[PDB]
Amino acid sequence: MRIPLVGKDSIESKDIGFTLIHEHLRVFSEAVRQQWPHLYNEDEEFRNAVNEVKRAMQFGVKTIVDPTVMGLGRDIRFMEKVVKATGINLVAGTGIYIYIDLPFYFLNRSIDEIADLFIHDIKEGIQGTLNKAGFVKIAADEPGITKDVEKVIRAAAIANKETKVPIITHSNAHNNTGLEQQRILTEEGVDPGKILIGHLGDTDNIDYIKKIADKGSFIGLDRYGLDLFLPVDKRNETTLRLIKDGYSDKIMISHDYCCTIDMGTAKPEYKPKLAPRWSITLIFEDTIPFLKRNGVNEEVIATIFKENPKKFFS
Amino acid sequence: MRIPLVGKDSIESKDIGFTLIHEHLRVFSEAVRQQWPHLYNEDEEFRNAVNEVKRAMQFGVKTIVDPTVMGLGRDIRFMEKVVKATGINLVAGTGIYIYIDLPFYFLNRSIDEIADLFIHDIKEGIQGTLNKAGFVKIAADEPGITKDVEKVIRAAAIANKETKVPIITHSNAHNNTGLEQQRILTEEGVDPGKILIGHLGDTDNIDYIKKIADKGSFIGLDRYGLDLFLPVDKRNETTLRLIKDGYSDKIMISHDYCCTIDMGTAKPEYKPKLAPRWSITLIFEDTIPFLKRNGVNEEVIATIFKENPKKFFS
Ligand SMILES: [Co+2]
Ligand SMILES: [Co+2]
Ligand SMILES: [Fe+2]
Ligand SMILES: [Fe+2]
Repeated sequence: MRIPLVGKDSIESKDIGFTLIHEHLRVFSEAVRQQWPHLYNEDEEFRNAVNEVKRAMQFGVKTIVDPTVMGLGRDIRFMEKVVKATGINLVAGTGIYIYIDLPFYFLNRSIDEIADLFIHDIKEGIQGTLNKAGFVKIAADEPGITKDVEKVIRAAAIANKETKVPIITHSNAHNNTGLEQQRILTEEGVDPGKILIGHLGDTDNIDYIKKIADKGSFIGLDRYGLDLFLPVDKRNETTLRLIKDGYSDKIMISHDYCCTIDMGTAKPEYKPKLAPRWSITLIFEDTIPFLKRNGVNEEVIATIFKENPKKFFS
Repeated sequence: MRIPLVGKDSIESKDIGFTLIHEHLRVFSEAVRQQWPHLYNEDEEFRNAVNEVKRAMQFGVKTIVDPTVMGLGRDIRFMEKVVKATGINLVAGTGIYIYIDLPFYFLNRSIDEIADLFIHDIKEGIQGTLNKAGFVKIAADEPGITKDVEKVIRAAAIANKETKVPIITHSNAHNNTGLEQQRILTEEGVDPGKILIGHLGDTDNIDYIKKIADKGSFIGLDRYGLDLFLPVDKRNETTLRLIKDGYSDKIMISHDYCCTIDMGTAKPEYKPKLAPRWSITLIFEDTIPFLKRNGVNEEVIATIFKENPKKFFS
């Protein structure tokens, strides 16, 4: 059809339905898990992911896009288990997630070599399976656009032009990395409407967010629940403002929730402090009702969670 | 019963025999191999490692110390397959190999949690097996002693003090990282004679190397064949000079040979220029005969390849 799904036949974009554009079933450092498996519990990770997905589906979620890639512990076999146990539409991706340098493997390897890896996942399949990647994920954070971060961005552009799959990014909302990602990608021939600039919800700087949307890319208000980056009420005020200003056409919303994450920051005794209400269904429990209370109609909600994702994968 | 071996009973350190203190059976980036297995061929890797180790045993090598740790693709099960096919004494280690930052797993984690990881490998076993680590490996390079790099160094100190296993390091011969590693470790209470400061053979700056040995640590003239860091003839000159100046009892010699390495820098095309005669037996073909034809007696060669490793692990 058009959009590949983990453990299912691919579907036309018209069948995506209500979508969460940025959620993680599970995240871990590949090297750590590989060297110290005693630190992880496969059964527990599985129960948590299955339980989260089931609750999301009870609110009407039909598709989840999971941008777990190299550097975040992408595991296509774990994903297909969750799919088999829930019946969710799951879009997996390919890409590379780094802030500074690439793994030593890429020393003296061209940008084309890197792009070949993405294209392989898109055309052949992921990690020895026939499950194909439906988008490319790239990142940049506090260190900005370093040389290697820039190789990865250009590689994504190459993969997009060859395969037409969209691009999701991770960025730091406070240092201009999002704007730079969009610039570099679009200068390399990527259609701006095929890019989602991520974690823009981490800021309340409306002008910066409009600046990116105005250049034709989707804007990721995609960390709902992560108060440490920005409280739910601040995000809500920003989201409502953008909607009132007529930016529904570019807004995408999600939680960036990790049904499991191995970071030292994601410890249970830090949850009440940094992400008390953080879950894969927080937007149903708070954000969406807040928007409706403030005069946002059902057409707008549908545009954000249905039409936008559809255009993005079309 | 003192030095753990992979796939064998532990040995007394006095039984170690002729030893190669720094060689790799296989090296790769965990994240890359995990996300793109299509890039690797395990049969070739296994065949290459077995062939190299067998040729090494033909030259009288009894023991090989393999500092492949997190970040370099340590794989204890691959290692025991190689032992079963060769009968070599193989010492595995634990530790972390980074130049700049630690994997995100380590955000908000203490130096002690890191040490616990090393201590787990040494006392419990590696990757779910009963094969135990016989030393701790750490690294620092061009980027220098970063915060994360230092945290790892200090973790290694804790592990040494708890388990008594020696410490092997990777350093950059031109930026003082070696001397820094030695300083931080000794300050933390690590016996200098329990430290092998690695890759010092990459420079002909005899003064720098001597300073480190004078501080009481072993010096790694351990990259024989890697001409891109320093040609074999210049290495041999430094080695011979250090021996004549009476540093035999602090010198350790090796190849740092990777029977298989995944990085593009060390791939077939560049080998003829960067490392034309680089293998696990180069020192028997070139280095040792050079030393012996230049007034180095058999007692000195035994001190370097038998006595020094014995002390290091005592
Ligand atoms: Co992100
Ligand atoms: Co090294
Ligand atoms: Fe994410
Ligand atoms: Fe090495």
